[PDB]
Amino acid sequence: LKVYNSIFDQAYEIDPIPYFNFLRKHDPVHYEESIDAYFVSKYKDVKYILKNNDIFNTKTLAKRAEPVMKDRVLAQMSGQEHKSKKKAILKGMTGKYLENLMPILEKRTNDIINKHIEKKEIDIVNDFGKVFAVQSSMDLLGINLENYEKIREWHNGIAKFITSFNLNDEEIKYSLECSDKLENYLMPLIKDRKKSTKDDLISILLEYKNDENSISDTEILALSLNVLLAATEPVDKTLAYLFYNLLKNPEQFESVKNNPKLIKNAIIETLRYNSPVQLIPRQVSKPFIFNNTELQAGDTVICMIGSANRDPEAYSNPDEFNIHRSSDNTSHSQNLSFGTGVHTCVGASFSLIQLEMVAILLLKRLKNIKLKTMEITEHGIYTRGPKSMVISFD
Ligand code: HEM
Ligand SMILES: c1ccc2c3c([nH]c2c1)CNCC3
Repeated sequence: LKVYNSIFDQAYEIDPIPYFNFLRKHDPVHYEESIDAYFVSKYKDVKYILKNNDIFNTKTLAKRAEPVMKDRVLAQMSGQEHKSKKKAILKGMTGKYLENLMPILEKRTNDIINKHIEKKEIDIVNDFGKVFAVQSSMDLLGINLENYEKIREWHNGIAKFITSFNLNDEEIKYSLECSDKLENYLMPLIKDRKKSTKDDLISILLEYKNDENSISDTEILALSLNVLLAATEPVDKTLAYLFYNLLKNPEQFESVKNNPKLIKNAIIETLRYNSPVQLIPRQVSKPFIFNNTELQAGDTVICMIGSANRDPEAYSNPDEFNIHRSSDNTSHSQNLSFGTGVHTCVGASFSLIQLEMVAILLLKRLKNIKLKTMEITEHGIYTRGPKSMVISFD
């Protein structure tokens, strides 16, 4: 082997930060033969890749996502189609749809809190976040909460297919079974929704028109599964990371309590510091070179969002959690936790709003919060988060 530091070394998933530092400095466009892809670790190169959709396109997501999405996902689209359908999805989490949704998500949040408040402790990952995330996503889409437990199971199986690189044949078949079950559950709901429209995102997709042409039913399912997958996975992770980092920095935690407005900045810093979506793949459409590393048409580049967001060329003291960062005082950049360019996260504004509502309610109702999980264990290299994050309260 010419190089000996691999993304797939056991040590990387345990703690990738030393890998970030090594790759940015000594191998910014790093080849991994096991998946025939290059890993891009620097902020400047990640930004360039994401801002140039013509040179680095999203056709990678066709083999990595479509087998379980059952049809085309928003990432695969381009031009006016991508723009119009992205705008249709944003409609479901803005305007009056957002005004109606937020009280519901408040209800979801207080219902979970009410289930745990007498135990004087709660696992932000396993008690709150995993439950809230999938319920919030079902509410956004318009899915009734009766079967949220199975929805979570099937979601986990589909997400594993998207976030994994070396799945065995029994893992693949299970993920596909999960995909079939979710489709078998959702297709009827789309059918009933179109004969009796409501004010949810599934109804938006059914009523969308592009020159009198309606979206096919399987595409509505794929877009619905895209939103379910996309909206669930990062929520539990980011909420856990947020309270963990605050509790591990008590002065910053006290600052958030005194000035509640700082919560938004704490969420943004959390997303930068512990990027829950770690990797964004792209396919190279033509010969290209970064530094002196040559890329050919058809090659795969994988942006390392966490590494970029800790690039010393973009942030001063990048490996320190600091909610008071700002371009008004040092080095500070716009983080890439939501991506950038054409395919930047449609859910970004909603996510920030939803996460602020939950954080404020947790701080309001759980008094004198204390950390019990003194040391987190993180899992995942594509999406990443703590396994557990238990807090205690009065
Ligand atoms: C903390 C929460 C979230 C984070 C960190 C996050 C992160 C990201 C990133 C990094 C991308 C770019 C992917 C790429 O360029 O290939 C993306 C895209 C996307 N996200 Fe999110 N996301 C979050 C929440 C959400 C939510 C709540 C929704 C929907 C309700 C959503 C739906 C989407 C969609 C549809 C895209 C594709 C955008 C496009 O192709 O134009 N995400 N997200
Ligand atoms: C794989 C697993 C999860 C995700 C999410 C996005 N892409 C993914 C790929 C973008 N939206 C946020 C969630």
